[PDB]
Amino acid sequence: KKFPEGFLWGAATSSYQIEGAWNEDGKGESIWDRFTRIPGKIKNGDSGDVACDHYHRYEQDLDLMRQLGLKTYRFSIAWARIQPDSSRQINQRGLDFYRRLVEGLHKRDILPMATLYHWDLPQWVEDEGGWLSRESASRFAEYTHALVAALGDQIPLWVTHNEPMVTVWAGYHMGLFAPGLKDPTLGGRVAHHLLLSHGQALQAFRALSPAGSQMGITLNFNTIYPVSAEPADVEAARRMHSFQNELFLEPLIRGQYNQATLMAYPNLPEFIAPEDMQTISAPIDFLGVNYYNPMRVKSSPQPPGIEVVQVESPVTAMGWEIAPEGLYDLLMGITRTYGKLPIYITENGAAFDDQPDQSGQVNDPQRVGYFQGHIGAARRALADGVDLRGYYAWSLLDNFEWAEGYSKRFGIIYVDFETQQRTLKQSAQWYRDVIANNGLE
Repeated sequence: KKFPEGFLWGAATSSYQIEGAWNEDGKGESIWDRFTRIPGKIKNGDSGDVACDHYHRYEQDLDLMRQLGLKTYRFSIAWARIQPDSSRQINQRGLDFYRRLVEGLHKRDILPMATLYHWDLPQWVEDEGGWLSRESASRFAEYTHALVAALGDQIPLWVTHNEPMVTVWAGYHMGLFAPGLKDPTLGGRVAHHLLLSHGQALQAFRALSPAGSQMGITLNFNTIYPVSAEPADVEAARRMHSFQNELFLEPLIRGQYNQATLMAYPNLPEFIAPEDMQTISAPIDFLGVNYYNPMRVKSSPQPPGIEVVQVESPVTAMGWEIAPEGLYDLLMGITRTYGKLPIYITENGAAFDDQPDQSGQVNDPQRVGYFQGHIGAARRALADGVDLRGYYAWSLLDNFEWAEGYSKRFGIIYVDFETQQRTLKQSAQWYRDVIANNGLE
């Protein structure tokens, strides 16, 4: 029941969601600073201007990580702190923050995992076309080269992108996230440039070859189950799996786009230059997996022939179905289809309505139950042949949940956003025990 000796138990955050200090120390505007100034885009008119004030309070947060016994901590780097503007010059204050963070993690025997892109693109890159422009892949490789030259052999695990599917769908299909475009026909072009950027960043990492360091990419998935045993539902579920879950894995591992992807974006081949699929599919050291919930699908007569069916219970405060077997099935499916490559679960967690009691304690037994089921499913996957190397709870801290603002709390540590006081929730106390036992009770 114990996990393997050396298994990496961690927790995760991202830069826009926790840092604040949005206009301090020379930091440039990101697309999410601009996006959050748009009236109507964010619940309650919330922004990441202050968030958890972690840029200033990072030493308090380092000590909370040490109190839990974390073996590793996943954060993202704010590109706009590093290259604030179109001169491309490096901001040394911004780079120094991440150096001090990484030095503090090592001082406490916590292994850094850094995500280079967790959605907060600098507005200057957006001004030069953002992910619609092929040239943004070269900007992202230059940013990667600067960070890996500066910190490579101090950060043993690097991730290029976080959730490129969400950037495509939310950022360009639906306009729900920055930069707010609403043109489904752009998705393939954007997906290709996100992939190309990962490939070019990976080439820059291999050329630097930092000692003891590894690089991968983080993808999110929703395990697909048909609503019935009927052939049409089974077919719709297979088609939805290929698109929803394999749009990025198929080119990353096999160097081709799948048929569901090419049908969805018929103009995709126009963006593919002769060396691009080889660049995109060069070998990664590990895959980061983000998982929260499955999707349940049925066939429809209306295009596009697929309907996602909503589930009313059991759900989190996001309305996301709780089904830990979806994590087991996702991990086994990736491993059988694409081979036994190293995997880290780089996000898994849940939002519930947390409230301090009269005594000031935050007891979140539903969140405990979510982790108990999901960590158990991940252990079964590992026993059944998945090369699972670590698990990162989303999130270390309650934080800015994008268009939901501060209405949704995913932390194992409660944050009072008025006073910045942090309180370990029951789930953090429980997870400390899991880490110390190297497994469930």
